[PDB]
Amino acid sequence: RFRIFRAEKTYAVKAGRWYFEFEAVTAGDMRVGWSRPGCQLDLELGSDDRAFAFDGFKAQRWHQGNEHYGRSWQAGDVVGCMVDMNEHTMMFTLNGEILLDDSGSELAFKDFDVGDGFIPVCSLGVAQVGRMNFGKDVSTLKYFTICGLQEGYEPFAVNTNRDITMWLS
Ligand SMILES: [K+]
Repeated sequence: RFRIFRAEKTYAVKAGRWYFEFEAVTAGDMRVGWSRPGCQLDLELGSDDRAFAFDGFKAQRWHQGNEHYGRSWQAGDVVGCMVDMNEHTMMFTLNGEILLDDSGSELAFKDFDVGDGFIPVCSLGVAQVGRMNFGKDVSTLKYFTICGLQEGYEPFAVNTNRDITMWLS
């Protein structure tokens, strides 16, 4: 079966600009993007409203269906995943280069509802190897300084270092 990896749902982002990387170690059937929290992702990623995904196998963008977008990865390529939760846009880079849809737009997805926010997600097909890097050690990100850093995006790990919550009785 397919393996779905997702950030812990308690770390979903509802504002700000966020970045993570996905290394396609193999070059086959994998998808990577942003998932709504607490939803069940038993379907193919982004076939419904539960996620927004880049399919680097077939060069498609997936949200409530598919359209051509970007280009396919080669083994060892790194996808950068960016979400601006205030402008309601998502962008992807492949080895630092911004991917475009057929209209020439860099907005992979736009005008989406914030809802309960988003967490990084990826799906790996049979025998596929793909690694999400949230950048806890920012120096392990490969393309953040090329595209992401100057644009004001924060590594997703910045939102996951806190492990304590507080409330008033
Ligand atoms: K943590």
